[PDB]
Amino acid sequence: TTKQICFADRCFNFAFGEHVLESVESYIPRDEFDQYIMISDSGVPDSIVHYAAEYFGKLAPVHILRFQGGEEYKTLSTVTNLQERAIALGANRRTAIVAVGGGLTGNVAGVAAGMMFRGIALIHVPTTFLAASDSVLSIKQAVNLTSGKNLVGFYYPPRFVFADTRILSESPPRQVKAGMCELVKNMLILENDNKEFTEDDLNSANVYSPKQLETFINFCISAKMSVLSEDIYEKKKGLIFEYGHTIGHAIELAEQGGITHGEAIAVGMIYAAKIANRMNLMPEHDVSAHYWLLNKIGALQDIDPDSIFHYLIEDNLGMILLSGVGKPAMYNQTLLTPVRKTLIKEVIREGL
Amino acid sequence: TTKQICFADRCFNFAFGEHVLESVESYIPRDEFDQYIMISDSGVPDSIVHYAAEYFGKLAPVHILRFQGGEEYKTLSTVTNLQERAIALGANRRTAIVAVGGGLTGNVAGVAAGMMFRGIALIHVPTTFLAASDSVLSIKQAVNLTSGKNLVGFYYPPRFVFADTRILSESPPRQVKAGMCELVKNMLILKEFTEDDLNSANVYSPKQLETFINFCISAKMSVLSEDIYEKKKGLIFEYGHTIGHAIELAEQGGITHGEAIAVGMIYAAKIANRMNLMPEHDVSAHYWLLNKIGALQDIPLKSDPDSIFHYLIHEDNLGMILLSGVGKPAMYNQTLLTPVRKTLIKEVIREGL
Ligand SMILES: O=S([O-])[O-]
Ligand SMILES: O=S([O-])[O-]
Ligand SMILES: [Co+2]
Ligand SMILES: [Co+2]
Ligand SMILES: [Co+2]
Ligand SMILES: [Co+2]
Repeated sequence: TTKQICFADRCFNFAFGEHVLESVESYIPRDEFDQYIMISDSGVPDSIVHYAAEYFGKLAPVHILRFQGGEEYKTLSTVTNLQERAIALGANRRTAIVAVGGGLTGNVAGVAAGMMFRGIALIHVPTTFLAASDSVLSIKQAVNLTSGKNLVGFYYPPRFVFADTRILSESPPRQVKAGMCELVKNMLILENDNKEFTEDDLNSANVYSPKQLETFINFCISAKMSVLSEDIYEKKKGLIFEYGHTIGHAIELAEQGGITHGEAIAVGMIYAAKIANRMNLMPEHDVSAHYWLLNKIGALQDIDPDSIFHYLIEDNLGMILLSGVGKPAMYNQTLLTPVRKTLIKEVIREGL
Repeated sequence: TTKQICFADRCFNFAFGEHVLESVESYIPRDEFDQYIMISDSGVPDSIVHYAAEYFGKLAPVHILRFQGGEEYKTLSTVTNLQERAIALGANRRTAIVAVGGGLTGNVAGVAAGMMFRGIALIHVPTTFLAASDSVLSIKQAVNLTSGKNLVGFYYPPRFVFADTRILSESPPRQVKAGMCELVKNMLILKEFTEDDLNSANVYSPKQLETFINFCISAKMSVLSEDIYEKKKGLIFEYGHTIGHAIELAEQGGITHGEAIAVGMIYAAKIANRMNLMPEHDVSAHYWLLNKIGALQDIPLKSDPDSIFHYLIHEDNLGMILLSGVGKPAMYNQTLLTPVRKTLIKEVIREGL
């Protein structure tokens, strides 16, 4: 399948299906770029990197640049190093950066492509379900600073995106689950009575066929772009995709790598549902709907309050809340509702 | 004086006059920012930095951050270090970055502000005539790689610009001249003053500089308001820069950017005339205007033509921005880039001036 993705006036074609790379020659004219710099962090399977290089090499010369994976290396220093090497290889304004890997690779290659000559073509080849169904449907780019995660970056759109569903269907279950957590998030914050799948199609083992993931990806494209096509910087209505992230982010940090971003956001939504309830916004029934749906994908399986609350850090803190399933709660014509710090800490204390 | 400058829908106020900072409060609202992080490379006079910190401090807490000046330090590494220090001082989205200095500081602070939290406020306080009348009238930001200058960067507009003309009128004549060369360029490619107000000593009153600044704003923005990336009609501001930049590099710092561009313009005019595109009377106009600001007087040209050729090309044609006459750009294939035989370029570089 191929969908046109537009962020304001900047669009790109997103192809996703089995062996999509075996057809890059049908989406990209051979005269478009004169070279491809393939960037992939070490945590990415070589077989995939070499597989992708073989097909892009049919359009023009390909040069593979690998770098040390890990959140500790996602820095401007790594970007600079990749840029220096890209230039030594003869990179120019006709060269295209091909990011093959997950979210970490996407961000590093994204910042690199956005700064070279003040901006060259970025091509995403997502190897994880989270990157293919969520991060690739966002033009935010960023790397870390010694003092914080993703504190430096900017907005930069890609020119092409290719997601191989065969590769995705063979990625580990837990990694697939992290993306499914964000999909359930889309189901909770948006109203949609016309999906190509039901909750009966969700499984806790998180093992799907190529076609089943294709359907999931198609659903996320429709969900996010129905909003982000206009709110390109995700500062208005786009803030809705931040559901579960306020406390989720803090929990993710507190666990120090023990849980995925998806699992953290899942617990974050539940805590957000309870909070909305304690504040007279959301009926208890909708709270249960959060547990029910998340258990269907086994989000709460592989899962200190003071620690969590510390990372989180006036008596109030803004949160994206819902009055009910598919119904975001507004405040001053904004999606940010001020919430009592003492209430947030109490809910975190009660737990799941 | 205050002028509203707009690159497409991104606008900012540019105030300039004597002690414009001493009245910053009437230019910026009290609750606009909760903190000001002053960035200034080491080559900038301490008196100016502390002077600017005193007045911005009347609006909110001010922290001064310095860094090693010099082209060697205009890198992403230097930017990263400034970003870490700003964070350690509690920088946030309500914080404003104040760049006090010339082009070097402008670019370093610019890249820093543009990336923090994916973009925070950038305020320029140009300390050189060249920065105040030309570089801050461009939203290009960039730093260098070990393999090339300005290879990494992006486009990022400021929120406010303040040019204290008292400070500018006390800056060194050779510094003033470099910006004056760009002002002459503007006069040739496209005012409240005449050629009579130009002097070769390059010493001017705050008032005269205010008039020059107004002219440059009006001239550049008449084109850049729409060509924000300077990739089309905006290429006209590269006049004299094709060979000029090669010469500047070849001289390794012996000559200022302005001086290099002045020589580059003389060469472009001769080339335009030799290609039957520009009358001799127009060529002479170039020497006349440039001699009034004493741009061709000194010029310690030491490098050899081969070195200049090398930095210039590292095919029998190179593209140049040429004129058919004073104020009349030469168009080619609906572009401002006219193909020029290497033959003519090497000849003019070899003969000098
Ligand atoms: O975590 S969101 O619900 O503010
Ligand atoms: O240097 S400009 O005249 O091409
Ligand atoms: Co997320
Ligand atoms: Co400077
Ligand atoms: Co210049
Ligand atoms: Co230009």
